[PDB]
Amino acid sequence: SVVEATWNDVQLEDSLGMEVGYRLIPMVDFQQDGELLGRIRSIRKKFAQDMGFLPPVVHIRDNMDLQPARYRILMKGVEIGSGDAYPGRWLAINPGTAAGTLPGEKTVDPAFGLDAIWIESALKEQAQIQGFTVVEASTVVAMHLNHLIGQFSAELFGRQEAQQLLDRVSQEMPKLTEDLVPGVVTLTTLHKVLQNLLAEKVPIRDMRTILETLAEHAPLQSDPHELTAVVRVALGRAITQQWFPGNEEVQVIGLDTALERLLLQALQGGGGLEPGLADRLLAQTQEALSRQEMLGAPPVLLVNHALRPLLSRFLRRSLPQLVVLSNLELSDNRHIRMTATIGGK
Repeated sequence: SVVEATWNDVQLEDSLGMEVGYRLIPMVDFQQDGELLGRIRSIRKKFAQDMGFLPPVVHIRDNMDLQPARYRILMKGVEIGSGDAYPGRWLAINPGTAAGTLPGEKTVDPAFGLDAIWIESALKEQAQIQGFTVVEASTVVAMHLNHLIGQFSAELFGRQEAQQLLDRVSQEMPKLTEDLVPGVVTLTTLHKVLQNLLAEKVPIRDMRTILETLAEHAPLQSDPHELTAVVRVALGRAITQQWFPGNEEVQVIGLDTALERLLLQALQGGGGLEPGLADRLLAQTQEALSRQEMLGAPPVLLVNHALRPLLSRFLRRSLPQLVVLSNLELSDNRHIRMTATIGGK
C-alpha cells in the first residue's frame, strides 16, 4: 500500500449493518439521491416513537463479492437476512386476494413471506387495479429491515441503549432515576428487565410505570426474571389493550384444568420439565394456534401466573407467533371466552 497503517484501520464491529452489491450503491449513496437512507431513518424514528427505544445506526458498506443486485443485513457481524432488490423495477405483492398474474420474475416477499413478482415500471397502475400492492425497490429493502429490527429488538437492546434510555428518562422525571440506579436496581438488572419486555413484544414507553414498580418491589426481590413478571402486571392494562383493543370480548387460548396441574406439578419439582411432555405440547399448542387462525382470533395463550414465566420461555423458541399472558395481567373489566383449548384431544 501507500499510507502507513494506523489504529484508524481497526474496524470495530457494528450493532447493525448492511452490505450491498454495486447496482444498489445509488440507493444507499450519501451524495446522490439516497432513496433508502431516507427510508431507514423513518424506520428508526417510527420505532422510537412506537417500541420505545432508538435502534442502533445501520452501517452500510459494499462488498464486490456480492451479486450486483443483492444485499446482506448483519447483526454484530453475523448475517441475519439477505435478498435481491432490482433498482429501476418494482415489486407487485399479493396479500392472497389479487386477480390474475403478471410477467416477471416469480419470488416471495422477504418480510411477510407473501407471493410476489418483480415487474417493470409501466405495469404499476395496471398491476394495482388487479388487486396488487406495488412498492419501490428501495422500499423492499426497507420492508426487510424493519421486519428484522422488530424481530431482533431484544438483542439490539444493549447495555449502551439501556444507559441511553436511562438518560432520556432521567431528563423528564429525574427524581426516579437519581436513586433507583445504581442505588436500588443495578443497570445490569434494569437492562435485563426492559430486554425481557422487548423479547415478548411489550413496549417500554411507560418508564414511569416501570421505574416505579421496580423502585417499589426491588428492595425485597432482585431477580430480573422475577421483577419482570411483576412489571408485566403493572403494564397489564396496556398489554391487554395491545392484543385485545376495544372493550369487546377476549378470545383466548386455554390449557386443560388438569393439564395445568400436570404442568404445575412439574414446576416446583426442580429446574427441569420432563422430556416426553415437550413434543406433545408443541404439537398440541400448534393445534390451538390453527383453530384461531381460521376463526379470526388473536394468538394469545392465557395461563396460570406461575405457569407463564416458562411456557413463554419454552413454547416461543418454537412458535414465536405465540403470546403467553397471565390471569393477573388481563384486566378485570373484560369478558373472557376460551375459544380454543390445549387438552388431551
